[PDB]
Amino acid sequence: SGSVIPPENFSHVVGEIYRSSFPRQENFSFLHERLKLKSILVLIPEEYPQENLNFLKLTGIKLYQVGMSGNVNIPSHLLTKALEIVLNPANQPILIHCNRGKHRTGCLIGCIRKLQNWSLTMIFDEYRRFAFPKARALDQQFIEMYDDDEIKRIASKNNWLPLQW
Repeated sequence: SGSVIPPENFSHVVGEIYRSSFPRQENFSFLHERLKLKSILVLIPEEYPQENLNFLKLTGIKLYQVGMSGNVNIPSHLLTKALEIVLNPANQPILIHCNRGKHRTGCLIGCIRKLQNWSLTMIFDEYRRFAFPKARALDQQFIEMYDDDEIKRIASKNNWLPLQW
């Protein structure tokens, strides 16, 4: 029958953190009835579409928004702000998405893997699997350069680490 339809490029990340492309109406029942989301973090600065907003009104799912340029640069302070949102267990289950779930989403998640102390080899390889065919050197460069001292200091204080599978 194939009535369940996750958004393109959807996947679990860790714990109750998810990633995907921009959800469409036919994805709503999966996000709500199966993932049972509490929040969504959108990574593009544009206005959330009305149909998606209506979905949020109907379900009670809260929207967070950290608008990263869709040019390019992703400043460190936007990554830290996004991490504080998604790592807060009070915001989960949470879905992270941008337009296609490849670049801006991939950059943020790579920073999550860095907090999990993954090797850069496997972080970039996971990024490229989701980003194919448009893997960007810059997204990986941002991951490699991101100074995670602050968010780790914030995270340890709350006892969010280690992230739980």
